[PDB]
Amino acid sequence: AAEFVNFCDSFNIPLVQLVDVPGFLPGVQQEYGGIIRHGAKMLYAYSEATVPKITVVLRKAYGGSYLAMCNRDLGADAVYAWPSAEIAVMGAEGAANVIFRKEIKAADDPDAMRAEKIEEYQNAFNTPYVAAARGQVDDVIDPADTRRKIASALEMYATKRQTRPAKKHGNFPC
Amino acid sequence: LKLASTMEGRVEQLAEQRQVIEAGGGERRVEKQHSQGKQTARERLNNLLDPHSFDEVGAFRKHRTTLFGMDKAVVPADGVVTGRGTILGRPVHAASQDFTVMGGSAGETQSTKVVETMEQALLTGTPFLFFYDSGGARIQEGIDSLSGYGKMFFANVKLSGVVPQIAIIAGPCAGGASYSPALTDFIIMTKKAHMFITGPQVIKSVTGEDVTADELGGAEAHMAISGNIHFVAEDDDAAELIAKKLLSFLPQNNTEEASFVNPNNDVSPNTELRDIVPIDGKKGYDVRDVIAKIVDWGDYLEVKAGYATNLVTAFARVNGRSVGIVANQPSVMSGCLDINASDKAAEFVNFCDSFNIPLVQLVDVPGFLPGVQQEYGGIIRHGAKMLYAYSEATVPKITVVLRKAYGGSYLAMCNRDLGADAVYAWPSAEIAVMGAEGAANVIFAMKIEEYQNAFNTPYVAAARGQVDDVIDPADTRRKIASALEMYATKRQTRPAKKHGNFPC
Amino acid sequence: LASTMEGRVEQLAEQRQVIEAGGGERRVEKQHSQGKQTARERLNNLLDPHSFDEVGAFRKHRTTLFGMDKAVVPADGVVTGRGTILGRPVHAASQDFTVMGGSAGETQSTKVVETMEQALLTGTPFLFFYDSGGARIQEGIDSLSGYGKMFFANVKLSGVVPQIAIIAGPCAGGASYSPALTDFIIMTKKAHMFITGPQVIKSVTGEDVTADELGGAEAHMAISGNIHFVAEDDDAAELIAKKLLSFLPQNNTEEASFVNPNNDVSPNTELRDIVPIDGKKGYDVRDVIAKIVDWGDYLEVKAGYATNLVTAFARVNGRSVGIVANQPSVMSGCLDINASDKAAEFVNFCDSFNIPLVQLVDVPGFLPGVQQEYGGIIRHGAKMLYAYSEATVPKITVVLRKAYGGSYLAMCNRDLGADAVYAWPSAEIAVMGAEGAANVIFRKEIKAADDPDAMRAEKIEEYQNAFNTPYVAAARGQVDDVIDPADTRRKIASALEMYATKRQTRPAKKHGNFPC
Amino acid sequence: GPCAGGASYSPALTDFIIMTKKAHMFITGPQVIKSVTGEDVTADELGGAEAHMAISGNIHFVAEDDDAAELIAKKLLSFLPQNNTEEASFVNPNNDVSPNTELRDIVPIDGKKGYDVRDVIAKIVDWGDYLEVKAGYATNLVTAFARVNGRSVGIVANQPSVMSGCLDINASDK
Repeated sequence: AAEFVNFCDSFNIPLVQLVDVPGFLPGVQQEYGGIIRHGAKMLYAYSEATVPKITVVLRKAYGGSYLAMCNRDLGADAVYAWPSAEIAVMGAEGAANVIFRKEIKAADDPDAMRAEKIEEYQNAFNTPYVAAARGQVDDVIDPADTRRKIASALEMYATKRQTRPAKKHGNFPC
Repeated sequence: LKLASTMEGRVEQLAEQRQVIEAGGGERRVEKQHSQGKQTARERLNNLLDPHSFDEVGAFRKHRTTLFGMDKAVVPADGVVTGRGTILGRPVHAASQDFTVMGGSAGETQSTKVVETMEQALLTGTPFLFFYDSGGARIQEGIDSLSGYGKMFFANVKLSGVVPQIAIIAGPCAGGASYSPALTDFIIMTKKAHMFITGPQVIKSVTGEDVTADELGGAEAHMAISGNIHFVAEDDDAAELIAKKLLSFLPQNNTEEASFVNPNNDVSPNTELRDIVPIDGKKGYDVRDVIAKIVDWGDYLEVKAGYATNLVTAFARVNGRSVGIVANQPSVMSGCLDINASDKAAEFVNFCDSFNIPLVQLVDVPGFLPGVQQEYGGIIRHGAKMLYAYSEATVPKITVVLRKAYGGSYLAMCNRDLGADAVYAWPSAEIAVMGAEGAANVIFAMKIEEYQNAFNTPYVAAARGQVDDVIDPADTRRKIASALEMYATKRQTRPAKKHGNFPC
Repeated sequence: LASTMEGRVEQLAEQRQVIEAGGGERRVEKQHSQGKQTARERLNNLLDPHSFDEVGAFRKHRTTLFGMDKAVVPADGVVTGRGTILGRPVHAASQDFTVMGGSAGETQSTKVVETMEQALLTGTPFLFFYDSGGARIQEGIDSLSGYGKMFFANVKLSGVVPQIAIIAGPCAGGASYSPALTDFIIMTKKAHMFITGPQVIKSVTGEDVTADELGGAEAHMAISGNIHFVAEDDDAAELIAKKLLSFLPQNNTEEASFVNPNNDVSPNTELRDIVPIDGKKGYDVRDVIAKIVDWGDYLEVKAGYATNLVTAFARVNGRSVGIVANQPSVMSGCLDINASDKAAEFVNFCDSFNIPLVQLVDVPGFLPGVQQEYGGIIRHGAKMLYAYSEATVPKITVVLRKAYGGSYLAMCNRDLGADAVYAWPSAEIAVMGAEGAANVIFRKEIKAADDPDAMRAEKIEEYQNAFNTPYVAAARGQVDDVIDPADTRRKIASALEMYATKRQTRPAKKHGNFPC
Repeated sequence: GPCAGGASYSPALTDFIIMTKKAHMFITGPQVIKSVTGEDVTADELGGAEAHMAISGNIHFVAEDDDAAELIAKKLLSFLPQNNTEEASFVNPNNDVSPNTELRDIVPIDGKKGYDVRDVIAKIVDWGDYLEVKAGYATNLVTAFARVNGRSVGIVANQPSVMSGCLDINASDK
């Protein structure tokens, strides 16, 4: 991803992201292989890129892997969420289990409470509407309009002129 | 909070409130932090910065989140202490994550305080240092915590190559939070810290592997295996010392060359250098002994000392000037360059170039590490990083060929074609497109010697202009010193571009 | 939510329709009953059909105190996005008065700033319809910070992309500073604007004033000098916005696209008769303007403010030009504090956006008056000299008649950088009127003359002929040529054509010190 | 001395006008004004230094005479750089930034009570030294040059003791 992003940026080619990522691949070898410095390349490439960057979240958009797919914080000029978009810092189930660990354990009926808290977390953070509420996405869109949304964003950002701090070059992760 | 009734009373109330904020998560949690051999967030800043230089921003800054108990949670400084101070009189900006406050979780506002501090560093052209100590995202804040990380990552990249960024991992650094340190220039990790993208729980649940936090991402793991960090520190005290030593070699920002420090202007011959490199190619040595006799006071700060030890990268000084030394380590894997060493060198070269630090190469490389996994691991694209970094670099590049300099690995060590400004060959230098045998073997009882003398002697390299001179090893320091003096005014023009295509 | 994508898509349409309904049926009917369009109708009418691409319809405030935690505030009261106007990409914002009175929510201001930043980033104009009862008190300092961010953004965009403010409802308190920081304010007769309202003013000063008298469109136009166009209603404001925009480039890197050029520059002998030879007689300088600009078309700026000076956008051979002309039919064409501001602002704006400046000069001096001195005519008139001196666009000056002292310099003569200066045969460039001059320099001679009256007339005529004819101005090089009024359009057109490739630079500086 | 008519515009275009009490300035003089408007005003009431300072807002310093004007010019110049490429040279730096508890008492807790903001300024600037600009115009706002650790700084401060510290048209220009 990083090499492609860097190249496109070098030659003024806009970048369009289609996101459906559940996170980074769990594995001792991913960690020992330096996923930290390798994954950082995507964050660096997108953060450094100044060509128009358009992102469409199709479905899953979890943690750092969603940031790596260039969200607004990484400079995406336009971000759209399909109704199935699930941008989240963590799944509702896992989040509810931790947040309400105590409440659930001590509850007379854990199952009812847990499911209760999960749906609560789910609706509080992980729907397209919350991502839109926070401005993380420009709009929640009908999947059928995706081409138009991207096309319109590309047309408006065809005149994008973005400044970067002066430097010989940043320090691209190795 | 209701304001007091008198100004003196409000001043007392202010001091009381500030003491509360400064208490972080409380005596118990602070004692817990201490019992773990860790300093608190504020102690770290106090030990890192010059006495009383810490000017804090946002002590009273508070999260704005309200869901899932945040509305009633008291979270001092939102878990991060940020501000400006000086290190040896040099202005710097810093952040120090407070694990005692909600486990140092990345609150939205917390990340915002950090980004703001970073923007300040960028705005004023000063270094930025960050002590990381966090249990991860603040799940209670959902996507707000997530967005905070994004803003921080973008900021790390914005400051990249503009002002030095040093990360100090002194506790947990769980999850994507780790990408921030990855985006800074140097990570100093203590033996009490751990870092990873996916933790043991998820790794166990998903892959069935049950490993500990330390085995997965302890300091030793990141240094030797992962290649993620640049220094391992015994504890916070040592990390702070390293941070200061490291910073001493760096300029405040990319518009300056680092200030000279305790220059040793003596460049007289040192015959000791003639004896470190064995005339017998089969015998190795510690290239750092060569470095030690070349640099001022024999002082150097080795970067990534425990990673890809077949290649040494270290900051040192010549006549007080910071320089970056890249040297093949013949005592490890025969000094062969490999995937990991290529990354180690490239990152160092790129960084030095970004901050106007001249690069000094000590060459003794037989070639790249032969191996199927090296090819399958992409030695082609990884090794290309060295060629790219050096070819792209415009700082003075001084290369001394100590012994072996074979094929592509020699080019990767920055010869004149890659822009080295001065290249010197020791009497033991063996610059070859290929070794005497194998070359004659391929070209042709009967020829190896004929080939060896016709191409691989220091004098042939000199005859072709590939080295400027063949030198008495004892004069290495003076030749490097003189070259650095002359090229201190080097102004090399490069084609305009947003950036080149650095190999991944 | 729904189980199928189709279901979720219908759910999305339903929720969007709810957001678009704003404050609801009754509040919308109330808005309409007040002769006002809704926030969404305004964008739908300003922008090319269906071109509006909305950002943040689902954006929500994050504030929770004092009811905000439960309040449903659609789009946080501002509709923002991009669209096109005659195919030109533009960014726009439209405050929704039906949503919490269009109060300036923190998130609302952020949405506006974000849109402004997009306009800056893409180099497109930014238009904003204001309709707000004020700060969102429930959000306290968060609403306050929102305003600061907006003001900083208006300044950031200033001189980079044109900013057009359309006040189409209330715009109370400090909120008014945003429009003040844009380039042009078009205010409808339904709107009101002021820093301090009638209530506070009464409580504090005892002064009795209605909202309409204090901050209605007419008061701002004619008295305060705060706005550029008065619109009958939203439909008219929308037409004005488009008309104004048609003269402007997308940003400061371009010159405005030519529109419907009339390339004919035939003489028009009627021009010889508009300006009376009799200096004590006036005329409407717009009659001169009408005969020299393409199709007689011009859009006067601040038409109802300081009418002693006319500033208007027009075209010559299709090219946008800014015309600055003294109005002899008003206050004898004297410049004064207000006209100085009116002129300087227009000159400064045209310069920022590469619009040539054409001056039609007939000025006898500055308005005499103790309040003109006390009001600081020195520092205000200096604004014209500064704006013209700093300006680098082509500056073409035609001296129709009087051009006295500093007022003439303020109308951009050659010394202030005019690239071409033409004098009609009636031009009277003088450091001082002949009568005043002769009475001063020949005071002793006239007084000691046998016939002081004949002597004065003789000296006045001598001074007049020695310095104040267009031939002496031409003799000294102050004008390029003395021209037949009938050829004015061609002369101006030709000068604009030759100076179309003018490249002029200024000394490096953050900025000069523009007079306050 | 006199500075009659359009000549006044040159001083208006400079940065600071120091006007002696022996000088007069105006675009139109009392004569012409009397003729055209019938208004009665003396040269001194119309364009003397105090009128320009307090009414018109045209000048920055009122000087008793030439010796005083010369001292003010030197004092003013001492805070300024030679040109826009430099920061003014430091002058007699006072590096003591020890706390001064008196500052806790200058501003009344009672919002209805005013004070002279310059008492606050005097305690925070080097040696209590400051050169007030337009000292007699829009006194509801103070603008003064001073130094902190020898560095020239411009201080803008509301003056609660004048019109409750409200900003107004004139103070905004000032």
